[PDB]
Amino acid sequence: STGQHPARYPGAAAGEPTLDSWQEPPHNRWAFAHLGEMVPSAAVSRRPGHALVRLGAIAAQLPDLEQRLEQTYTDAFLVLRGTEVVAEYYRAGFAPDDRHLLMAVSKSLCGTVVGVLVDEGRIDPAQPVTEYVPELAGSVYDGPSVLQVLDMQISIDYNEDYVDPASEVQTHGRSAGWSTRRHGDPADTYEFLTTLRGDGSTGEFQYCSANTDVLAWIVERVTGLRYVEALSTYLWAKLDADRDATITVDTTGFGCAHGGVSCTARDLARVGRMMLDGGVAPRGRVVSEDWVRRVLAGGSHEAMTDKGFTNTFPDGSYTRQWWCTGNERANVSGIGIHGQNLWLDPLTDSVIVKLSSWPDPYTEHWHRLQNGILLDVSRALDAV
Amino acid sequence: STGQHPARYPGAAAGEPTLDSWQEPPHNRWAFAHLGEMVPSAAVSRRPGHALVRLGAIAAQLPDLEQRLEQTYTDAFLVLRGTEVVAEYYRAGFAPDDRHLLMAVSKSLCGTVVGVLVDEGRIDPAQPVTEYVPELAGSVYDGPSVLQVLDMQISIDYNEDYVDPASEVQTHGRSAGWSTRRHGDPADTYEFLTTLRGDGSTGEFQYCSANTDVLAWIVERVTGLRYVEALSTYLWAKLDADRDATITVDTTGFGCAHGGVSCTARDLARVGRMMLDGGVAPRGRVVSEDWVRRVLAGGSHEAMTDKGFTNTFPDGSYTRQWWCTGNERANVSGIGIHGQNLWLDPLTDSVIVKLSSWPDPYTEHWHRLQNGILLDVSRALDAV
Ligand SMILES: NCCCCCC(=O)NCCCCCC(=O)O
Ligand SMILES: NCCCCCC(=O)NCCCCCC(=O)O
Repeated sequence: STGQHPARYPGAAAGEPTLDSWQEPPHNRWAFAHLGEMVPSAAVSRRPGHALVRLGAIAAQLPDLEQRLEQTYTDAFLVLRGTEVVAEYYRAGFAPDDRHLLMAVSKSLCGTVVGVLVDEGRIDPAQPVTEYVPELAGSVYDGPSVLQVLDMQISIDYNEDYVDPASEVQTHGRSAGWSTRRHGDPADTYEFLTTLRGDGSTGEFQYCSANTDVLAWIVERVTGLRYVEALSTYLWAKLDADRDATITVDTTGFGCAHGGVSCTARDLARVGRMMLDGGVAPRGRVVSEDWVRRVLAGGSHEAMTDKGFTNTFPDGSYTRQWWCTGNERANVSGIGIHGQNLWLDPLTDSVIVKLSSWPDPYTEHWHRLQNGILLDVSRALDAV
Repeated sequence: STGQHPARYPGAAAGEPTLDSWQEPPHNRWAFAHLGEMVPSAAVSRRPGHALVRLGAIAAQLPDLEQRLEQTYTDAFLVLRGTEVVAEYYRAGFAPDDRHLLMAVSKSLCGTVVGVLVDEGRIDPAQPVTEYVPELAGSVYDGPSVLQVLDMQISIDYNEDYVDPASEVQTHGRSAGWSTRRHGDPADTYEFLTTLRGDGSTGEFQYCSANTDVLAWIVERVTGLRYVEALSTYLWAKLDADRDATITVDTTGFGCAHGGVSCTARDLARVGRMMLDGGVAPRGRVVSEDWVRRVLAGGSHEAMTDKGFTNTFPDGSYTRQWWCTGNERANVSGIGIHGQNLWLDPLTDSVIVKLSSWPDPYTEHWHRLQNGILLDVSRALDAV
């Protein structure tokens, strides 16, 4: 068993409703107001073919930028310098206020929610995961600290290969409802997480999407809120965002913390703005100055042995669900496959959002091009 | 085979993407911007316990109205007199701008889209369904006219029993993605519709949700648009609505025309306002004066043999996806199970929206109470 989880609605039985029960009482009072959480659904637009190009005062320094964005399958691109939007691009067919899947940029949002609860003293990063989720006893998460989950420093038998059909990340996806279930698959994400094993070693970076969903599980046990609600209460609702975000949910209503958030480019930039404002958002403080400082400082360099990342960023690292380049600008970024970045450039007090759809989840080729653009744009923002 | 259908995106292969392919190119450029159409998803609120009660100047005439609304499991209630909102109620936990499933009030929206295309001469109601959807040859829809589909005057072996697990409406639901698929089930709604049979007789009213999805299929073949887009272009985008509507979609992206639309109470009222404005919406004409006149006039009384409806409304009838009471006020209503009404009161130039979640889909008990409220409210709007 995976223990207590936040009910889908007040008074709901465990795991209710399902796809087969949402029409029945008492579930239907909730379900009729939230049907998209149960059944795939399309928007019917209240509004009645060409790219929107407003690259502003970086266009002069980067004359070929639009072509570079097209070449990296850019859907939305936005540069926020201070509080001002100084450059924007949206491909034909993608509206400025359309939402876009964040993939693992989602992780950086989850880490932020954890940070809030650390500030409140409700989570102690030094404590074992099992202090908050006892039911992970006997799994690879039995022993490691919450900080080691935050920093992805746990050795896990989990192949995070995004193309291999046999990998654990595929099984993770089926458990999350991202793909069709196979016979024998875990019922939900919680169950899937309890199946994970490892050799027991910690301290070396291993990127694993399971870690983030463990963090969200911790958030749920500490707050009693569905992760979907926690993400709103502790982060999204404080941003004064233009639109709601969305997040995929599995059959229990558990939001896919590791990869399933969608939002507008402009609203994602508000998260970066909060980070560069020492953790304060328009409607109140989100996380502490100390938490932000620790994110910007980076993780242990020794732990970071991922040659892909370090080939580009020799002094790079990872902490608290953020990638830290350790470059001369000390850039830090949320990163998702197929070209998603929430990129922070503290030197110029700027945030760059790039949301894309590369044909491949991740290759050195796309990595090189994507980071080349983000660095060139950052530098174009420097005083001259 | 069910023939040509509108592609999910420009250039998409038939039936693509599926739950198992949306992450792959070329699908992912579209899917990353529309993931809720593939995977169940929750809203993450941008906004940070008690009912909202603003019953205005009908409260005096109906002092017990709030209790009557509670007793009929009312989630949202709104009265529009002319252009003015004169009464509103929303239950605790349901916000004024929350969306609510319409169930078969959805049908009246679909009929409106058909009406637009009849006005344009792109659909001739006198023509057989097969003039527009040849692939329905050999089915119960081989022979009947489009008008007979609009008026639900086709005898079909289809048990529209909302509680019986064995009924065709359940199989319809599985084909639409509302419930878990069983082995042997049709792949999608189009395929399901082609399996339907009947004795060949027409002319007598038989309420059947399959009819509305046939109408949406016709709309798609005539316009080349996904029904989701047709519903927006021909209706929703002309209303100047506060919010997008949503509609559930099956595995091909086909919107559930018969039951799957959700929207706010205030926005649904804009549809009624359009009907009482002779078919004109704020952003342009939706349907012709003649179409609206024919809806308000009612269908053939002889055809209406449903004792449930006629027990309450002896002179009642059905036409063009609207229920017509034939009462002394000539009230006409869209109706959905569990207590959804888009109720028109032309006498007072008023629209009443009631969106509910009765524990039962439909019983004489709820029917009596619901119609009692709508009639009392209508009468309270009369000059005195
Ligand atoms: N199919 C599920 C996908 C879950 C999201 C995974 C994701 O976005 N991962 C980001 C990996 C970035 C790697 C950065 C680097 O190695 O340089
Ligand atoms: N489980 C799928 C439900 C599809 C919607 C059906 C629906 O809303 N039907 C309305 C029936 C109204 C009957 C009115 C009357 O008989 O008085």
